[PDB]
Amino acid sequence: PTLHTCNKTSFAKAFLPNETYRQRLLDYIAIIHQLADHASHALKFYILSTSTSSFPVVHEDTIEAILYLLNKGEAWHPRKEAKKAWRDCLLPYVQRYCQIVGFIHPNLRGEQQSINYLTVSMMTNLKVNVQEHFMQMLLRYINLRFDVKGQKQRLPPKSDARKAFFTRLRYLKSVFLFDVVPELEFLDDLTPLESEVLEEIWSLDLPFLPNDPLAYAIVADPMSFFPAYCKLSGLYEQYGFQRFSAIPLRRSLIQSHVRIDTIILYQHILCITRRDAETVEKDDLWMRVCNLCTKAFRSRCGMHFEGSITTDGASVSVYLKHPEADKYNTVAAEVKALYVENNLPACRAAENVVVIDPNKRDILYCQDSNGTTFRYTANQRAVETGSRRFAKRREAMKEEAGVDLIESRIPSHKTMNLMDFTRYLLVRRADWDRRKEFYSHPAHTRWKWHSFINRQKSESDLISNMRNKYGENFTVVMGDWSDAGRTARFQTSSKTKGWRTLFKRNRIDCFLLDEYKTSSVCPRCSSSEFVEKKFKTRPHSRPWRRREGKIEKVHGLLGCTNPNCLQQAWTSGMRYWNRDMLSTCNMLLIVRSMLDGHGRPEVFSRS
DNA sequence: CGGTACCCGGGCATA
DNA sequence: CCTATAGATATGCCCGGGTACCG
RNA sequence: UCCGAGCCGGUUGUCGCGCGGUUCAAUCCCUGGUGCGGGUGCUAGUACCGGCUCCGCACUAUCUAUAGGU
Ligand SMILES: [Zn+2]
Repeated sequence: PTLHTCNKTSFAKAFLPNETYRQRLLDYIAIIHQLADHASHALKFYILSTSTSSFPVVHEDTIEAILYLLNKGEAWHPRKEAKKAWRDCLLPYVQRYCQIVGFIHPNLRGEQQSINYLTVSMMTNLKVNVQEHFMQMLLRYINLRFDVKGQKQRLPPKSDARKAFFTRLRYLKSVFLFDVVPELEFLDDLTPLESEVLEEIWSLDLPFLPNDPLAYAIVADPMSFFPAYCKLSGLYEQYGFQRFSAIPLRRSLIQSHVRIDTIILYQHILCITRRDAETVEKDDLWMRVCNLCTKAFRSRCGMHFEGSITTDGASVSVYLKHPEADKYNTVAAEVKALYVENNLPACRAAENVVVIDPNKRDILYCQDSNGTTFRYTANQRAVETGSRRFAKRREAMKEEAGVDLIESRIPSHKTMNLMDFTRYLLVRRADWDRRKEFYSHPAHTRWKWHSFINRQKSESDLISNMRNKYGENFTVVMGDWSDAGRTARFQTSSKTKGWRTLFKRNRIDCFLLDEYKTSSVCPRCSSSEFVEKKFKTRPHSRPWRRREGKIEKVHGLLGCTNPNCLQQAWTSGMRYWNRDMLSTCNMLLIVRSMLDGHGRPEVFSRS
C-alpha cells in the first residue's frame, strides 16, 4: 500500500547529545553491516559450492540460518524442524567460509530483530532480481548467441532480408520461450547455432504454467526461477558475455543504513531488561535517546513515527507509519493512465500549461503559450547537487590512500565458479584491513548525506523557479522519449517517472504526450517537406573523442528552407531553429488541437 | 559436602 | 550519476542461569 | 568523465558554438519548502517598504537494500 512515508535528517539533530548512546548505536550498526556483508558473501559461497549436487531452493529460513550461524557459531539452537535442518546443512559451509575469510563470530546478543530485518531485505533483493531481469537476460543471451551484433552489419536497413531475420528471430523465440506450440517439422528446422541455443535454453529447466505464458509464470512464482537464473549466469561466463549478479552481494564497505526500532532500542541502545521496557509507552521510551520534538519526527498526512528509523552514523531516515499499516496484464493501464489524451478534461481547467522536452543534457526544456522559455540542464544538477565536487575529491583521496591499486586488483565479483569465487574472496581479504580503515573515515558518509541535501535543495529551487516564471499553479505536459525504435516499457515510459514523482510531491499535475514527429514541422509554415537536420559539423566536445580527431554533426540545430520562411537578405538561405524550441512549439500545437477537440493533427500522427 | 525447585532474563516461533 | 521491487514489527512461549533450603 | 545559470549581440525563434560582452551561483557548515506572529541585529527616505538571520504553530516532502543503465 501507500500508508508509509520517510523523513531524512542529520545524525546530530536526531539523537540527544548522549555520547554513550551514540557510541553504542555506532558499534551496533557497524556490527550489523559486517554481519549483512558476510551473510551475503556466505550465501553466494554456499550456492556456488552446492552446484555439484543440486542448486538449493533458497528460502527465508536459509538466510536466517546463515545470519544466525555467522553471528553465533554452533550455539544457535533453533526449535523449528525446517530451521534445524537448514542449520545442519549450512554449518559446514559456513564454517569453511569463515575459515577462508577469517571471519570471527561477533557473538552479538538480541539478534532476532536485526536478523529478521536483514533476512527480509535479502529475500526481497533475490525476488526483485529474479522477477524482471530473468526474462531480459534470457532474451539478451538469445540475441547474443544468434550474433545479432554481427547481423546488424549484414542486413540492409529495410530490405526483405531484415524482415526475414526478424521473422526468424520471433519464430525461434516463441518455441524457446513457450509462446507458441511447435510442430514436429520444427525439430529439423534448426541450424547448429540455433540447435545449440535450443539445447542451452532447455537445459535451464525453465518452470512454466501449462495454461499461461512464461512471463506470467515468472510473476506468479518468480522465486522458482532462482535456480535456473543461477545456471544462466554460468553460460554468460562460458561464452564471455556481459556477466550479471545472479546472487546479490553487499560489496560496499561504507557504513550502510541499519534498522532501529523499540526492541533494538531497549536491547542494545538503552540496554534495559524487557520487563522494564514493557512498562513504558513506546513514545516515552523513544524520547530517552531521540529528540522527538525535531521537525523530522512530526506527523504528516495522518502518519506517526511508530518507532522505526534507519541510521548509518551520518544520517537518520525516520519512517512515519499510518495506523492502517500492514503490520509486517491489467497493470498496462498505468502505462497510459497518465497521458494527456485521457486527461483533457482536467487540462482544460489548468491555470497554465507548460510543455517540457527532456534531453540527456537539457534534462528539462520548458515552454508555455506565452513563449517564456526555461531549462534545467544536467550541468546545473551536477554542480548544485555536488556530485562532481564530491567525486573529484573522494576519488582523488584514493591516490593519497593508495586504495585505487587495491580495488583494481579485485577480480569481478559476478563469477559463478567456486574456485574463482574463492580467489575473489581471498583477494578481497588480502587488503580488507586497509580498505576498512579507509572507508571508516567520516568523509564518505558525510558526502553521501550532503548529496541528499544538495539534491533536495536543487529540486526545491527548480520548482521555485518554475513557479516564478510560469506562475503558482500550472500543468506539466512532457514527452515520453519517443523514437523510431522505442516501443517497450523498458525504453519510453520508464525514463520519466522521476520527474512525474517530483511534480506529484509538489502537487503539480504531470501528463505524458507522444513525442513522435515533434521535430518534423516548422511552426512558422506548418510544413515538413523543407526541414533539414544535421547539416553543419564541428569537432567533438568530449575530451577523449576530440583528441581522436572525431567530428560531429550538430544534433540540436535544424533549418527551414521553404522560401516563405526566408528573407531575401539572408545569405544563409535557411531559417535556423533549435531542436528543443521546435519540439516545444509542436507540442504546444498538439496540446491546443487536443484541447479544442480536433485531436492530434494528422501531420504529427503515426499514420 | 551432596541434591532440588523457583524467578528472572535471554532466546526462538510466529503472523 | 538515472530507474525498478519488496518492505518496510510486535507478542507469546520455551529454556537455561543463578539463587534458596534440607540431611 | 571534461563540463553553471540568467541577459545583449555574430542572429533570422541557430548550435555541448574550445564565439564576443555583462549580472550572481558556488565553494566550507547545513534535511528542503509553504502559510502564519516577535526579536536581537545589518540596510535607502521621513511606523511605513522591504531583503538577510533566528525563535514557535500547523501544512507538506518515501526511504533502506539490492539490481539494472553509464
Ligand atoms: Zn518554415
